[PDB]
Amino acid sequence: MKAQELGIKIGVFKPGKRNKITDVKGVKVGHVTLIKGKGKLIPGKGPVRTGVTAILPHEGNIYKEKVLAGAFVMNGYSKPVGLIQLWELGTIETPIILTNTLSIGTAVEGLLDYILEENEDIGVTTGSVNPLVLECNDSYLNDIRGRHVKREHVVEAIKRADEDFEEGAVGAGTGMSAFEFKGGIGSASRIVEIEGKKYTVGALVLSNFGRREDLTIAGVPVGLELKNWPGRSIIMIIATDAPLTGRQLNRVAKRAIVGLARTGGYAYNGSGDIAVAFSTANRIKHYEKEVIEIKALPDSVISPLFKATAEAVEEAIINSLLEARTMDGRDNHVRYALPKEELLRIMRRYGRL
Amino acid sequence: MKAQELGIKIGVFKPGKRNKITDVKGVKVGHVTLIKGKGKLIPGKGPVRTGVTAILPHEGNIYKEKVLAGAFVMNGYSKPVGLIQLWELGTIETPIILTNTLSIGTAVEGLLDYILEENEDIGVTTGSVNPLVLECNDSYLNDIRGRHVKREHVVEAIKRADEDFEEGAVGAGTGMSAFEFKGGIGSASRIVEIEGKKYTVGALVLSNFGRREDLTIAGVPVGLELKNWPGRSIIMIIATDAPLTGRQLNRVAKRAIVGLARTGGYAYNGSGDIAVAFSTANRIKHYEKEVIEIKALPDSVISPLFKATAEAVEEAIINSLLEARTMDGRDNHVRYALPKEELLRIMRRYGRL
Amino acid sequence: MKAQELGIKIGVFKPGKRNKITDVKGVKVGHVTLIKGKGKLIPGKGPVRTGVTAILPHEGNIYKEKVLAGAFVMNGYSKPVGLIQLWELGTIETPIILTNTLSIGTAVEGLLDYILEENEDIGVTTGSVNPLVLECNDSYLNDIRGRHVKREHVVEAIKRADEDFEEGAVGAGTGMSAFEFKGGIGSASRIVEIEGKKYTVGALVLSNFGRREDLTIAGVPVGLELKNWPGRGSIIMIIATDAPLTGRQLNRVAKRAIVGLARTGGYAYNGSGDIAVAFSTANRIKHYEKEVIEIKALPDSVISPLFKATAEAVEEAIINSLLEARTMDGRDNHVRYALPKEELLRIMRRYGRL
Amino acid sequence: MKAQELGIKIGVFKPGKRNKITDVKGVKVGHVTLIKGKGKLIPGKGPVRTGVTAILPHEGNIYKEKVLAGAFVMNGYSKPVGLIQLWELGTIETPIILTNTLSIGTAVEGLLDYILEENEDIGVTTGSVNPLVLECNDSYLNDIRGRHVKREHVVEAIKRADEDFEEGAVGAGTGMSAFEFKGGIGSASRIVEIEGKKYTVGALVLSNFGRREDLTIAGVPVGLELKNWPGRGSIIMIIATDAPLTGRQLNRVAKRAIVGLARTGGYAYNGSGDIAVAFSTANRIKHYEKEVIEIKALPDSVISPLFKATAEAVEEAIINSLLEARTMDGRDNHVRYALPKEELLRIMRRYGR
Ligand SMILES: [Cl-]
Ligand SMILES: [Cl-]
Ligand SMILES: [Cl-]
Ligand SMILES: [Cl-]
Repeated sequence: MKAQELGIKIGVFKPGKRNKITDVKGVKVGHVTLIKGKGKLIPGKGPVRTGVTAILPHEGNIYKEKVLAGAFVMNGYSKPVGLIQLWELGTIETPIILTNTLSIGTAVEGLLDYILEENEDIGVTTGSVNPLVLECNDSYLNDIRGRHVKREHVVEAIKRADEDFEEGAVGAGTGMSAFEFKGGIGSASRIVEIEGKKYTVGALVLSNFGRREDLTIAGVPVGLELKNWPGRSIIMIIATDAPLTGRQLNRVAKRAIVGLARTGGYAYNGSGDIAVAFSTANRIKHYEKEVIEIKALPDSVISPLFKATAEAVEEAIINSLLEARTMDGRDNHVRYALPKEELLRIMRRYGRL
Repeated sequence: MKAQELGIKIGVFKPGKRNKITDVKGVKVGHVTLIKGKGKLIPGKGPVRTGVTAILPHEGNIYKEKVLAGAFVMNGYSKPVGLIQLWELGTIETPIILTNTLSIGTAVEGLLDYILEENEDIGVTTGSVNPLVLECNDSYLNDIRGRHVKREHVVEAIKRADEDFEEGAVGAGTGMSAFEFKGGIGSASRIVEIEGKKYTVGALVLSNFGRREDLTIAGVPVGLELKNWPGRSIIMIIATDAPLTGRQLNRVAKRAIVGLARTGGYAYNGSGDIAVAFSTANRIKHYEKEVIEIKALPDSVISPLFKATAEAVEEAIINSLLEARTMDGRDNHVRYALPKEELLRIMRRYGRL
Repeated sequence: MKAQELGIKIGVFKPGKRNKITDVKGVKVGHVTLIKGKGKLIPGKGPVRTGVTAILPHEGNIYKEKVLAGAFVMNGYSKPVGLIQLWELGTIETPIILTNTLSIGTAVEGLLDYILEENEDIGVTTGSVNPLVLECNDSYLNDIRGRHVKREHVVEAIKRADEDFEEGAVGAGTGMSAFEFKGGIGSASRIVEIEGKKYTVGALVLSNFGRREDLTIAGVPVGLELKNWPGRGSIIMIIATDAPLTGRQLNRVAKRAIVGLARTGGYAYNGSGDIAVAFSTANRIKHYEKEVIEIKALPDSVISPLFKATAEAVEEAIINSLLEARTMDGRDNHVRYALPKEELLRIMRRYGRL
Repeated sequence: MKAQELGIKIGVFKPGKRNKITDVKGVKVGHVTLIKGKGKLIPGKGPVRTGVTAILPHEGNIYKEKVLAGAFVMNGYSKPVGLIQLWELGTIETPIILTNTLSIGTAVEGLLDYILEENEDIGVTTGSVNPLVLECNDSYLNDIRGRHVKREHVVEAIKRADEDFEEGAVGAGTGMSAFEFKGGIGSASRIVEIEGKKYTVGALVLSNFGRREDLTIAGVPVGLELKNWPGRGSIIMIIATDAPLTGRQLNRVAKRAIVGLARTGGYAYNGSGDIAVAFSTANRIKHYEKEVIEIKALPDSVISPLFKATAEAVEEAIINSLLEARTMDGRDNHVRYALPKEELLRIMRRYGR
């Protein structure tokens, strides 16, 4: 299942009750999984191995009630939508959508179907809207040229978002590959106490990176040890309830790369590594016109959040592997789930259980 | 009718043959205009006042033969698609599409339709593709909530790209507003001689910014003079044949803001001002594995290009006004074309012309 | 003097009482001018035409009580000191120092002299300090290789800082050139009302850029009209405001300064170090703060007036740097003449603008 | 000794002959170590524990013959000089100097003493010069307030620059602390073959970060294993390579340096000044060049090996800075022990290493 149930300890901070990004009160996650067909690749028909994942900053109208946010592009061989305004205004005003590289257009169409329905004032009595869509390429297993994600799928994922969500090869992670093993959706969280108050840092990742040899789990070179085992980009979403300004949240997003690096993420040329981070502490009203007060921790005290963020991403990445199920896709390509029995053998070998 | 016609001098460099971005050998522009209905607004129905404009770096295959590119975001209240990879790899691998803010999704779909058709390897034997889509909000005259742009329109605009192209309220500029006058597409070019060699700098703009009183034409406060005339963001595309690296083209893109400002562009909070610059000098092969030789001017001699960029952008913005025609739209809104007759009296009144 | 007293109107917002960056209550400016020698250049000796200019965000301890700040590099052919931390932490914790390109090291030394004197805990019980120094190249008139600026000059400039301050060829502006006329220090301010509240936007510029023919004053190509005026042969913009704004917002404000620059004929040529630094006096950040703080800040949807006021203050500030500059000779008998004001009135009149 | 020879294997790429940044031919490194006094801290007097370290891109005039370069700021709690021009022009035109935070002004004076002496035209017939200076805070062991570094020390460090240089507590690393052990200069190199051609990637670090328990060596939690080990109580990474690359590409390589940092337990806490500077010796840019030049550059699609190698070089270099450091006492009788070699080899073996 997850790292802890296998005796694998990542970091020093304790996890949240769910040990998921939803440990941040109000955060919701929904999926729509699309699996169909088997065999030779039939460009435009299948096999289909993809889906949609939605992340909701909170339970209400994200456009009317925005949240401060930040983001960092470790390597831009990615096709994200909406980061420019996010950086300019420091806010997120729509649910966060994740899907495959060739379905971002479709995703935007679906995300808008949802947004416009919730806000009929957009484009008439008020301004436009900044849909936020990020992705990963699931071409190894999925008929990506087919663009099998439908606009209704995006609305469905949003409406399905809940506190508890499945991990592994579901939603946007359905046909993803990592370390030449089955990748996908992974999640984890951490609790930290700063000047008396307890804050939560959650992480949800869409893993689809690394060569088999790069895999590093709790410092153990499992990847190298699994060199010839059969079967032969990443979006990191960070959420926290700690009060932070948009500038600070860009700092937070950078730290996600620390957890990425520790699992063997080298950010090769073609790996779209991007991190988005937001806080639920300050809600920005779309129509506000008077001076406001933004609650924020002084930078001198947020180091714990920086570390917890690295820890969260690192385990989240590992969890996407531990939760993934073996899978076959286009052209009979197969991606086996990281072999858990062999993994335990290796962890004990390097005395780390 | 353009600046020259009225006898208005902008800058000191001479224009190109056509005085259009297409003066840069190989560059082509195509439009698709959507006009329909009138009267009160009927969301999802009309009146319709929008379209699509496409800019092709060269007449070949853009994905297979990429061109170095740079870009600058003056104010990010914009929803551009594809800038992250552009900055990361310093290249543009698809035609450039412009349209309205709420149709970027559809634009992506339409662009992918064309791209996938031209490249069968994408998503099968090679990686994905980074569609480049920029936009401006035409809500004042257009039923933007209706998303009347269709994916076929994108493909059509591309197939229509030609050396010669219309300006004013066409393509993406169909329903645009500028200085509370009719805005839209505007273009211009300049020739510069650097160390014996002649280079061309072209600019195409999609004007949709400024208050009435902001308008500055060749230094004259035209906006203030016509403050009482009835009718009460911007994308700048820069092209050149001068050899430049991706870093240098980021610099070039910034210089376009010099021209924007001179016409009275202040980059208000809600104005999405973005500039993208590319060179036709170096062709980057998608499948290249051998060391290459990138041709580039030393930075100490490119100041003329920085200037020419500002000039073309400034005149292009003015041209979009001079080439626009009066038009009515949703809720009976109307944008008058800048009265050229009155303009002349004002110019002459300020010692100009 | 200033554009106002000449009838030259720039922008639509009204200026502050003094029409200087110090109209932002608490802000202070001090100068140290170095002029000596004449004739042939004797590298290391003179002629000397340089100086130092200090800008204090407020009147107390800037390190212990920081101000939120932002900045934008239009063209990085510049050697600024202190911007990386400004961007990372969003704050300014030292007075702002301007001087010539090759004196930045000396400026840092002097600035630290002042700072360590005022804070004995630095380097012992607390962290270090991020000195903020910016510059322009005055080589055309100054023996820049000689590094005539002395560390004490930096401390002096800081202790001379106050509300009233001279403009033109003084302090860091002493040996600068702009549009092939004498350049230097220029300043101006604008008042704006946002949601029933008055806010001031002030600007101080160190002009040292432009070709003679680029000069644009209130839309009039004053540069071309004065093509043949004798003397033929880089810029830092400091923005201050009392409006509450976060670091991110102050980076936005910094960018708007370029609009004003462009309007006077600034094209940011290859070798022109064009940089803008913006800060607010509305939110003071205590060095040792540990409790959650409340940052006062205007919603982005209502700050466009500040963007315009910024561009305005910068545009006039640049012109004032020319109007306030007095003719000056320098190394190798090089000379830059002050923009002829009576001539300027004539040109403005010919274009029906006065 | 260094890691490689101790038997500690980091990464999968082989190291250069010296396993130092100078394996990139032409690069040199010089130090000036200042050690004086002991006991209680007498501000401005001592004890002195600091110095200067100079890195030369090549053997000639760096100003007249510049090298292309890039840089990345992981966390800006640093006071670097020269990065703005580096990013704008993509070049380095002076030797690189490292010293303590409060000595940056002195380093500028010193570096300028050297440059102006070697370049008589600067400030007279040509432009100015961009001094490159970076730093770390050695206040725990050194009387930093005293600014004991003198301008002559800088000129000296530059002239002592050699292929063979000492590591550990020398030069700018003299008084540095890492993981609450002795820190300082560390270096390593990796050789990678790309398209039948071998390139070298070297790295020199100045370590001054991390809490005891953060220490990660070859994936082993040595930090936690030495939690209660005595002596309890930022980082600049310099990357060099002979691979041909543009400024943009070198900014990318600079970023990869953080991967190695993270893997040793670098979390970039709030007050940690973590910065990477990368340059190539492949292309020299003539100061007075006025004609179209040809930049030799490797296509991005084939540079991933350099990205991983950069990660490895930094990771091992950080470790070598610890292995080469010697125990030291300083101001206020503070002491920093060198990582216990025998105990470390013991801990490693205890984890199958
Ligand atoms: Cl913010
Ligand atoms: Cl490039
Ligand atoms: Cl902030
Ligand atoms: Cl370059």
